[PDB]
Amino acid sequence: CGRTSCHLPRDVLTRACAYQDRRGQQRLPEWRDPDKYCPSYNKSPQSNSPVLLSRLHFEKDADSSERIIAPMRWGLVPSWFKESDPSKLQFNTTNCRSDTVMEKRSFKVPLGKGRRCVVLADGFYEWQRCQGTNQRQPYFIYFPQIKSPENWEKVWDNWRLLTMAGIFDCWEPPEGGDVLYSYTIITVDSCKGLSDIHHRMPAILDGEEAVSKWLDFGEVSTQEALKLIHPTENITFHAVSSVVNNSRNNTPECLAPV
DNA sequence: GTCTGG
DNA sequence: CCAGACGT
DNA sequence: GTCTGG
DNA sequence: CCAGACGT
Repeated sequence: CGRTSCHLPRDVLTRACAYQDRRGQQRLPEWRDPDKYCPSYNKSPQSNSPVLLSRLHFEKDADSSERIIAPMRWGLVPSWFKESDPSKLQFNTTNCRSDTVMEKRSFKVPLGKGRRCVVLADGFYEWQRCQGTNQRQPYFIYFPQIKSPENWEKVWDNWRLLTMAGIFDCWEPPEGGDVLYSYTIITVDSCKGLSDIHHRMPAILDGEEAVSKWLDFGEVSTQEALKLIHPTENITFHAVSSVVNNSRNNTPECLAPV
């Protein structure tokens, strides 16, 4: 799970993230670094994607059930990394297996500080391996949706964003600069629905109960939080063209059916 | 910064 | 103890 | 075969 | 994730 779509204009994304805090107040998440939001049909690791995180990570004495939305770097850069440039990292932090997460140096420390985030996406791409061919079929995978320029605009207004369990860390560049916020997406075993595409899938949080508990490092311990991490069958997909393959291709044809 | 392997 | 990794 | 850049 | 380089 090393590609996503996140193409929505920023205000349309923000209205799709309407939530209720613990007191039942209908809110929209507050932005940090909105200028780093770069919408694209074709997001790879080392790009920025919007994530939800608890207000309490940014504001002292905050309601931990309130939400911030911020761009973060896809590919976790641990706090301790010593080189000048994030891209010199000699290990893969695009994903984080759920089974091993407590034993992994890169993920344990930040998960232990409550650095739990929710990665937003239209949906994600997976490439299917088939016996005795090097050819790979790309699929676009997304939450079931409520079933022409008027058809398109209506669908994307009423789109249910995919909400994926992530962990994030903060890194002060040694040479100097703004603190880097970076995230990994947690993986689990694929469900029956997806098993013929790929043996591994992102940890999907299905519904506002699950999203809220994962965000709320105020009231919800790591042990309680890890119980939300599992496959889901509440998932659909269709085959897409080879246009997605090259990350430089940012167009609607990326997630168009064939 | 922390932890495993030697 | 220190060296060396730290991940999919 | 492996790794960086996108 | 895949594309594309891989060197003086």
